[PDB]
Amino acid sequence: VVCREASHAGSWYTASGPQLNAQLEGWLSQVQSTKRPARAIIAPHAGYTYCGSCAAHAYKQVDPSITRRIFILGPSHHVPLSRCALSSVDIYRTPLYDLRIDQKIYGELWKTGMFERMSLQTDEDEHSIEMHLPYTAKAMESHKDEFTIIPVLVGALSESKEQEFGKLFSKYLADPSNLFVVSSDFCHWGQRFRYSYYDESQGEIYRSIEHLDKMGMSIIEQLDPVSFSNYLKKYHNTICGRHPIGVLLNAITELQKNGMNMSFSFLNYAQSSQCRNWQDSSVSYAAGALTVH
Ligand SMILES: [Cu+]
Repeated sequence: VVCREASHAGSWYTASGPQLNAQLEGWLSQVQSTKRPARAIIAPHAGYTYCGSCAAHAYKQVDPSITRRIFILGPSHHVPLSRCALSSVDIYRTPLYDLRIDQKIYGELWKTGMFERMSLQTDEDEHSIEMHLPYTAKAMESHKDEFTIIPVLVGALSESKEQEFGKLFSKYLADPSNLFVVSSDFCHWGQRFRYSYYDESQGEIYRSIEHLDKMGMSIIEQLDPVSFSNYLKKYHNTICGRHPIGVLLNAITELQKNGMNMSFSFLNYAQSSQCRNWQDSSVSYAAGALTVH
């Protein structure tokens, strides 16, 4: 058709509009805005019942009176993708209100030939982008009729491809009217994820997970894509949105080469549970914001 349905409403977040509106409002109430206006954010894409309050720390930094085009870069979980993919529909539906895809930017991005066209089934099967639509619509409701979205599915990008896509999106990141939402959870720890790296010097397992995550968070705060690449090559932390992050980090360094000065700061860290023994498992969530100066 012409609309991507809220395919994960009911399961990953409440399908009731009034209830969803109230939940996001409540999570956003407990956050004080400190990084307005955010040029980019990093936010988790798990179920709202796990990461809702954490993701609110990122969306409170969005200034709806400034932002007009919202890029959402999410990792692919079901489709083999070596590049980036664009949607084939024109509207993304949410229980709050439906979001419009910026046709001008979609034509510019498609005309590069670096992007693939993802089918409607692939679109609705994926959740890494959709989990940010209700939060985006809520934070932008004061200007609900003046903003568009640019969905981008990010595949298994090579380091060179992360740099190429980063330089491409850098021209859009430099626009003050643009916002880049980078979707990622952090450490998936446990036997279910086949990842059990544990540094006993850090104490308990959940403290080792915390130290491992915040090492990667600090590198992001240093805006260093090469150090982030090495950190992933050294510890193999199960950060599922590492490719969108690497794309953003390269976009920042391309802007730094052109005189622009920026600062990224993480604002909330959380874990779905606190692992203490080898039979435990947890997923970490981190919310951060990028500000341009
Ligand atoms: Cu994930």
